[PDB]
Amino acid sequence: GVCRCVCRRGVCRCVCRR
Amino acid sequence: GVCRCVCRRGVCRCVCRR
Amino acid sequence: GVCRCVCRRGVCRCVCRR
Repeated sequence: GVCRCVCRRGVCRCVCRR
Repeated sequence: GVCRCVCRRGVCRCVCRR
Repeated sequence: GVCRCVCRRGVCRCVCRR
């Protein structure tokens, strides 16, 4: 349920666990 | 138990395993 | 926030539009 997200320039990449 | 997501334009595509 | 997920044993792939 917690995500680590890195965003820039119209894109977000997220890794989510619990 | 992990979902990896990429979001653009409000559209997110996620792959979840383990 | 409208999502679909398609799963096989061991993997789910989701697409969320909002």
